[PDB]
Amino acid sequence: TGHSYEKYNNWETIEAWTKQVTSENPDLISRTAIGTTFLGNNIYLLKVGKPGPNKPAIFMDCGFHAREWISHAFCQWFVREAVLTYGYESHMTEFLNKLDFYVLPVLNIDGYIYTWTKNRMWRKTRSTNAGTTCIGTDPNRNFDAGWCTTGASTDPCDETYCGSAAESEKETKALADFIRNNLSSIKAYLTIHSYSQMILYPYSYDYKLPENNAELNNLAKAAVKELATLYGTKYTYGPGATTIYPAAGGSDDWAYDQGIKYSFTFELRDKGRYGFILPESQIQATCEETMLAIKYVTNYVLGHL
Ligand SMILES: N=C(N)NCCC[C@@H](CS)C(=O)O
Ligand SMILES: [Zn+2]
Repeated sequence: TGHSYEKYNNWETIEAWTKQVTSENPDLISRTAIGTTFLGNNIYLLKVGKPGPNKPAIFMDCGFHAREWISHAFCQWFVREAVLTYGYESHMTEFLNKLDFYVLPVLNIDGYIYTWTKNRMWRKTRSTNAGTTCIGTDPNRNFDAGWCTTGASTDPCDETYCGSAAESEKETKALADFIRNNLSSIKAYLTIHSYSQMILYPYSYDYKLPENNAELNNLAKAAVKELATLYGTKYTYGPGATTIYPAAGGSDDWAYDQGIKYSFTFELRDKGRYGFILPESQIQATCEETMLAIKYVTNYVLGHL
């Protein structure tokens, strides 16, 4: 149960960490719970930044999908960076002074626990479905964004089950509720996944392009260029539908249609050699190169308020 930033931490460890990282950095981090999972675990959200009046924000979550462990790991890496370098690195000091970073460590907690206890390749939530023994809904097929129209299944037994309705899951409802209650401050939405090495932007539920697809393409292009500067990691980018595959009900598409103009989905390492079982030995390298990308986007948004 001892936390490590170069190891994958189980939920009890991550929860302890949310509490300890908050208590040690009261001037930079505040922790709240935005809801509970189907199984009663607390959905924590850390608010990172120097508190001030009416601050704009960037919202980032990890752990939508249970088996994408490098995702969870990144949210934690991000937080330590914020606090070790505030006051020393000009950009991060500038980011933290100017905006508030909403970091949601793990969205799908019940599923994360399941990958640690029974099935390592579990992806969905762990809720029950009526009329079947099959368990779970794909949280990224559960948002109101052309809900269940494409790239989603209506069968609970499938890995891409879209749910009984949009926001049927307490976790997606909770996340959606928080974003809706904070539209005014939230300027960018970032949702961390794995794997494939890509940076996607709207839309995935459709082949139609967002109004600012030109900017998002340039932004994404610059961010991947940035990421590649550390270890040469090659990422592709573009609108989801055409870049990865069409898939309805994703949070990135939903957030974008809420008014949040900078909405990106990051698909971290690797390209399929280890897939979801990305070794711990790649945690720092992955997190380090990903920081550059997130920071690039952060500077851009700040400079485009
Ligand atoms: N498809 C959307 N809406 N956004 C990009 C996410 C693709 C993928 C992540 S594991 C998935 O959720 O299947
Ligand atoms: Zn995913």
